[PDB]
Amino acid sequence: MNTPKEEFQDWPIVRIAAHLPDLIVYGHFSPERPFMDYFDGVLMFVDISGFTAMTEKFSSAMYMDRGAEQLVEILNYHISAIVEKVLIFGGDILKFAGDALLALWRVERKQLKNIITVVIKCSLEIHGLFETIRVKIGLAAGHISMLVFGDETHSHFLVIGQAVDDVRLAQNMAQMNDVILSPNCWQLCDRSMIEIESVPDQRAVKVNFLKPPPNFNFDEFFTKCTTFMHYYPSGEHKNLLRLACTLKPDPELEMSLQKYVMESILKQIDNKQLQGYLSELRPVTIVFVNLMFEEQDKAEEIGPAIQDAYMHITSVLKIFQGQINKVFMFDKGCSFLCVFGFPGEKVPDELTHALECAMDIFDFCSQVHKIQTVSIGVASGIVFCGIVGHTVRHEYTVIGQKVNLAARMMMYYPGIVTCDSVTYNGSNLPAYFFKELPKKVMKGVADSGPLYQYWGRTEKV
Amino acid sequence: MNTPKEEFQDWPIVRIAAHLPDLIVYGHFSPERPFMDYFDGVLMFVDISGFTAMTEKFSSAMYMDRGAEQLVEILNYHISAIVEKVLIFGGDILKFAGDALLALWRVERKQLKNIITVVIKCSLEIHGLFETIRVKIGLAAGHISMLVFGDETHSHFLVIGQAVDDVRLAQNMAQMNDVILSPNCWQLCDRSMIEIESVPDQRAVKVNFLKPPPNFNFDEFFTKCTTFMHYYPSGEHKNLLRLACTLKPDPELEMSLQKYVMESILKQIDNKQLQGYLSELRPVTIVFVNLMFEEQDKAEEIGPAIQDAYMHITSVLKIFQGQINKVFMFDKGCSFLCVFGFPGEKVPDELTHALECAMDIFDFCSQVHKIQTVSIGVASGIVFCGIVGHTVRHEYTVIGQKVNLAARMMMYYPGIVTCDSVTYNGSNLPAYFFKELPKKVMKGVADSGPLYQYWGRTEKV
Amino acid sequence: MNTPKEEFQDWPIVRIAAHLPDLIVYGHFSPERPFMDYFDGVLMFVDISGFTAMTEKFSSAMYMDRGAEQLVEILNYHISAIVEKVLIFGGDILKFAGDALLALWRVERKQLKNIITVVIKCSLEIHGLFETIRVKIGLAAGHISMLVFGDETHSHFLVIGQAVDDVRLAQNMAQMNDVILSPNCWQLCDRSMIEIESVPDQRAVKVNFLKPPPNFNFDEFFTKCTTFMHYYPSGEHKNLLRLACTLKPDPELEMSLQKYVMESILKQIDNKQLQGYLSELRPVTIVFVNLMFEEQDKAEEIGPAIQDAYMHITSVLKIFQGQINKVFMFDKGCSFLCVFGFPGEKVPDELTHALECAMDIFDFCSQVHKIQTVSIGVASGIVFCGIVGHTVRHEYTVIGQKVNLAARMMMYYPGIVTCDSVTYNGSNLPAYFFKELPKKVMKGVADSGPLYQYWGRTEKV
Ligand SMILES: O=S([O-])[O-]
Ligand SMILES: O=S([O-])[O-]
Ligand SMILES: O=S([O-])[O-]
Repeated sequence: MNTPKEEFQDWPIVRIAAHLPDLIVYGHFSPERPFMDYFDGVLMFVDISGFTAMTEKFSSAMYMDRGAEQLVEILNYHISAIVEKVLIFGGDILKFAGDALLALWRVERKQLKNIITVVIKCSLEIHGLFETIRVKIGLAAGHISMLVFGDETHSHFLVIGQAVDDVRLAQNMAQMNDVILSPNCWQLCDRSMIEIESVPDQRAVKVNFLKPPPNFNFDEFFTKCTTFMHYYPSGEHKNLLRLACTLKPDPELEMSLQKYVMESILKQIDNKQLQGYLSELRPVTIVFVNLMFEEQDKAEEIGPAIQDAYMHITSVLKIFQGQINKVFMFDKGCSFLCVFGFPGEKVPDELTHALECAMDIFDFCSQVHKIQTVSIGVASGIVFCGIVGHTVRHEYTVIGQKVNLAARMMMYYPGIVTCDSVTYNGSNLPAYFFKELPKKVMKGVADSGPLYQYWGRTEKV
Repeated sequence: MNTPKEEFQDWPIVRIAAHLPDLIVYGHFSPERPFMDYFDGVLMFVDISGFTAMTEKFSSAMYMDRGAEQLVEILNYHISAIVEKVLIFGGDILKFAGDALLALWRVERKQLKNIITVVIKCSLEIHGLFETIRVKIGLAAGHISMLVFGDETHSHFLVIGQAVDDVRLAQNMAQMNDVILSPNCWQLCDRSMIEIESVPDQRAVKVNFLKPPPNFNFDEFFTKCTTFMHYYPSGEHKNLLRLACTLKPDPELEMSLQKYVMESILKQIDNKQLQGYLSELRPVTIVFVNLMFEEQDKAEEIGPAIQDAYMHITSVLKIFQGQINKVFMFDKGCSFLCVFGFPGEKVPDELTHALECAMDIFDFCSQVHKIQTVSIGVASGIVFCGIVGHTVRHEYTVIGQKVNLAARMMMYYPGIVTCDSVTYNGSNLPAYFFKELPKKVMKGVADSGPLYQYWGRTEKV
Repeated sequence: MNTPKEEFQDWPIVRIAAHLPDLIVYGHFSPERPFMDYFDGVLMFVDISGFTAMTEKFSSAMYMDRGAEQLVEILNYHISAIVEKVLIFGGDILKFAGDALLALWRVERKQLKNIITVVIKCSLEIHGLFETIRVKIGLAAGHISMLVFGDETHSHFLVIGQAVDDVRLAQNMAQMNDVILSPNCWQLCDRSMIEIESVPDQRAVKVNFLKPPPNFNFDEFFTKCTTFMHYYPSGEHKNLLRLACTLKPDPELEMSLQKYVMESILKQIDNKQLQGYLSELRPVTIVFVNLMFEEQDKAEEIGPAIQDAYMHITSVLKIFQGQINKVFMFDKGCSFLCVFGFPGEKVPDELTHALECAMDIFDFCSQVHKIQTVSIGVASGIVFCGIVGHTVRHEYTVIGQKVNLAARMMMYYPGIVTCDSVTYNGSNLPAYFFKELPKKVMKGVADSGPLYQYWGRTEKV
């Protein structure tokens, strides 16, 4: 009796799970919104802005109308390598976003110390890929909250808390090729493994060297650390980068997981759209919404507020097929990256509509309990869209100078709706609906062009 | 000198052969129609109505517009496992159809006894997959006729005879998890292998246990039985589930095999249509044609009649791009499952046309020599369409309550053209073209709604 | 720590490299045009006209509208096998074209003798595939020039010189199953390896037998010959048919290589078009341009002329989306195979436009320095288009009686623009714009139909 080999199982549920972390795939939590949960872990934030800064290079005429295709190929080639390192070291890639990848090693409290060693080694081996288009790494550790929000058809998640705030602060201190540890990470780590130095005006530290004790053996140590890693591929599945590659059809699980993935990605997954259709340089309008809270580390306070904001945003976006591309925590606040124009969702008057939707969002969110400040940046132009990452772990992402610009406008012009010159000029709304703003030098931004506040239709706000 | 490994050979002829049994793939018979041939074998009929009854579940709004995709994924996951068992035990899957899969082990007469043992073991291991959405299994053995019918562009086949009648009768007696043997199967089997019980008012038996003799070794026995299995993958190809996976380009063979496969499937096979385009919940009209004969086990009588009917049906269907999805033998008669509306073949007025085509078919077939009764059921609504089965052995199939309803209408209202309320109401043909029928309780049917006879345009028929 | 296996790397750059020889893939030469380089090597020309003559068979109604699909499947099945032999013997397939495949083993001068032995063995093993739709093989050796020409967006290459002239002359002497050596090949070869015979009225020879010395071991000999083969897959990559399968993303390399590949192929490569869309029987107009030179073995003379001609041709073709499918050296001259109508590039009035473009090309090229004669053949009808060859090495190709006819018209009616009857009749240009020509018997052509000169719009040329 023959024994044929199992076939490569490429079911829709597997393909959906490539777009999600294990935190969600194996999360099994209530469908109630908001949902909050609490754990401990180590975070790694890998600043890949040096790669995504290539969007400019690839809009050159030199690329003969295949800039987007070339961009996605070269980005994925480098980002894949980072993803593989994270996964082989036992990490969960949470999100690709804010010109960064964020990864998590969730463990019980007692194991944070040893897991920090693992993550430092991983970090150093990531830097190792690119010796000779480099990255900066921040590490944090400690208490982490998770929030899941959404409605009956769509779900989003966020991780929150001081360790999350810390990991971005750490990464912002890093220079290229650095690994920076948060103060708490440094307090919790195995100091015998590493040589550090002080970072001026900061309690964060820089790892100069991982130099373990004489009798240390990393592979044996790692094996010990895998006892605490629930989903590390093992046994018959030790050849797989993710256990999620083994997922079998389960309609109730797939119904829950598809809520995290945009409809046009699901169309591709279902082989009802060409696999290359979403890689494009396309004109869009970015509406970047920032919500600041009194206290942004307290999920129990900020979770209902985000949920209420989300319900309104989604209703407003529905009317114009705008989409939410990403939600993430910034140093200050919860940010929604909304896009008007992307998977063939491109209505005419996208600009006047974008500004009107921004104002609606601004007015509603400003009256939500516990939301202290709302800030919205609106920028329009060519952006790269595509599925970025590894075959086994990837996400649809939008990258470009106008993305960056809308993000910086919402941070440098807080409490108002701002727009760029493309949007202002294109809108053909009357000019007294705007205010011309002072020029600010914004980290990452070369020549803003004139920026404007969208004051709105009436003098008396 | 290097020796690179043969590549995965995924030629069009291989892809076409996935849709056909070995009976046809390796049949090499004349292109003359009808064609009849005669052999012996063991049949297994696996009632998968418990899986296909899930079409209802998947039309819920809960499935957010991906019901068809979810349905095909979960069906294929379970049906694949059944198919693999059949193939590894040396069976030929003949058809997926009538909420069942039918499989054949063709052998010389002297080996029927030992092959029945093989098939009983297979049957028990199929039940084993689903312990903890179960199936019922009928087995028959004996003389089997095959009929191939069609024209210059299209071919269809049927297996016929008492063993075929028996295998459906056996399966209809089974409860869930049962294996029922036909009277002849029980007469021909190795009684020392099994413990049976009587089935009330029947000469069929139920297998309680396969309990072989003390010195029996199934793997050694199976190896002996493979001497008689012409196409069992072996040697260099012992890792393949089907020898047909090894087929090489051969234009004369491909011309013959493509005649069995619908044009829209061939479009997919030729990579000229997306691989997911045929998985859909779509509105159609089912026209289910049953032809009863004096004697339905005699291919030499019924073969010309079916051929003549087929020639007329196809001409009538051509005019409205209706398609024949399946042809199969029922307890009573040869049934044609015709569909109006499926691979983007959807003409307007599908309902008046469907009724007019049914009447045409009814009038012509009623005058065909040896056709004793014609019965036609017409039902319209949402049905699941898709390629169902294993990668290596699968078929386009239509599944749904309206399929079931049209099938039961043709059996419970013999000798007439009947239609459901959707069809009657939608047609906007005058009401005196119909007769409102008595309500019958039909096994498998919950609330028919009012049913109608299509009497036709004139009072005097 | 797990070690997952590298995935099958199917990047766009790899897929582009399948369409090109190693000569270009690893060429790294200046982007300046024309570019010329000089080397030595052995050439093999494999006449596959016996396969491509099947286009006629596959336009039969017997193939039910899948002639093109069946043709490409059967062609690729046989041509793949030839390609694998060439590659495993260390050859570089340069082009698929002129009903032939051309391959090159580039080596330093001192190794030509031993490499000829390798190529003769390869040739004999190619014939071996088809014992029991056969091929003819010519071999040449010696000095070879390469020319690369084009503009900022498109590139083409040619190999030139007496060895190239020789390899076609050798192949034209061959009968089926023959291997014919050019005079220089025979002068340079290891005469102890082979038994030859004279070819009447020729200094070329026919290989009767490869009968090496008593102590000869081909595998050991081949291993020695691989020292001189720069890109022979080896070591960790000894399982690959081409090193080019290992190419990694590199935007500057991909920008250079995509210039050799038509835009519609790049669309497929980018998964923005179905993989089967370019296999078709379609009506087109072939415009076959031949340019003859005083001295066609001297790249330094003919290279600027070809470049100047190319610049004009491309400008003329642009206006009507005509494409250049192939450029190659014929016994006499440089030929451009231009096509009007192929990857959905089909403008109305294709015929009057084709004739007007031919005349433009004829008038311009006739005034180019060093171009001695221009001849253009114009023929219109159904042709097979598709990607032909092996997965790892293949090219878009057009095949058909009208291709053949336009090629023979340009050779048998030199110095003029000629067209077939389909073109003349269809154009609805006045009849005095043409001259009806004497009938010539053209090798390969059965019934021309009447042929015409396109004299043009005025009496006085
Ligand atoms: O989920 S992280 O963007 O706050
Ligand atoms: O071929 S079986 O449906 O009678
Ligand atoms: O490149 S060969 O056609 O002269």
